[PDB]
Amino acid sequence: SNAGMKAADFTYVTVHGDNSRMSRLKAQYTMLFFYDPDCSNCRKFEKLFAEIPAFVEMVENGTLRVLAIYPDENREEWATKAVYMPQGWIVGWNKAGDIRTRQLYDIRATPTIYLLDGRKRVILKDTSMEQLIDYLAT
Repeated sequence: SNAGMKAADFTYVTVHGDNSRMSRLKAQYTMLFFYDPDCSNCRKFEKLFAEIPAFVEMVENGTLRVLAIYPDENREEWATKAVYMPQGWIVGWNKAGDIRTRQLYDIRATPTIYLLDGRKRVILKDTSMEQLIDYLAT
């Protein structure tokens, strides 16, 4: 979805078998993290994120929810690796497949990151680490 818009809603499953809708995840901020289980760029972002203490603290307290979502079809590889994803992140697979089939987000590459606010409005679209830090630390 475009900046300024209500982020498109979708369902997902986690490895612990909970199915939910994104919109049902309450938090002051939601970061969506579109990733692939085989993606060195995803790993590096994941690694850097954990060494920004403000980010780790907002994650711990629940101020910033990370919803890491795999949108493609390799469910086996996804599951194997989900267990290594950053502690505290919700890690989900769009089992319904509608993110791709309806093109709900323009996932140009992995990772693609969106920041959503309290109403699930898109406040940063397809953004970067620099822009996040700057926005969430000012």
